[PDB]
Amino acid sequence: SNPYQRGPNPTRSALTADGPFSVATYTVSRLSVSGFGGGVIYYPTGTSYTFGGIAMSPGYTADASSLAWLGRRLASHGFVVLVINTNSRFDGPDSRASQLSAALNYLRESSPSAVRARLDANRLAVAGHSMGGGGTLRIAEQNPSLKAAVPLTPWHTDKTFNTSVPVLIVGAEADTVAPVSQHAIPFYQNLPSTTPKVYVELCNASHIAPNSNNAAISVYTISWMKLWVDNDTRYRQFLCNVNDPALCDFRTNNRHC
Ligand code: NA
Repeated sequence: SNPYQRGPNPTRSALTADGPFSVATYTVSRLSVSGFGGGVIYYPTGTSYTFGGIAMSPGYTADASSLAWLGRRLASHGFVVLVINTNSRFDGPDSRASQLSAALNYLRESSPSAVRARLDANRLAVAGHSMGGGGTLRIAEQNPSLKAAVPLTPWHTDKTFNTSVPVLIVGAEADTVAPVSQHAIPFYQNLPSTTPKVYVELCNASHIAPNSNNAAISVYTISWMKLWVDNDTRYRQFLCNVNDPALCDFRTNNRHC
């Protein structure tokens, strides 16, 4: 049952560290691609399987190296992950959406053959930090063929996204760049009530929390990607009946349980 199932039955511990797949990396040079600023692909190796893909955007003024840990973390749990650089580090959220869109096409059509051979391009998802998270919401609304969207400490001036793509948002309690009351929470509460949606808020975290190894971000991102990109119900346990001391708020419409 479930052709997309990969890796062992999960434990909470296992989801806070790199997973069972060896990871290869490929550098996409900035000038080799029109449509986005290049980036790094983290993808499984030593294996005959194919896996879903994820395009992931860094935040305002940031480089792809800022999410390198999470690009590696997700790939080692069984995903082909492209962390982009933006055409300009000053690009806003909707520009970032367009570049994720280009990056997804690139993964499908133009990435190296060793990458393409590991990818099932029928199963794609998006994630992003800050302004990259605002881009993540925009593209989920523009392109509902995406399997999941994970905005991290997201920023956008538009507060309503009418998308059917399952969304999990990570807010940071002490975030002063994109305050959760202005940004993350309105995004959560304005998504359609028929869309599977989860909001998690990190206790005592600021806007830079996604920029380094973070256990909660690791668990909830892996779990959401696994549940929706791989249809993997072994991961519902981390997302249902949640009682997590790391969190200072949790909201859900419970469609995923
Ligand atoms: Na709080």
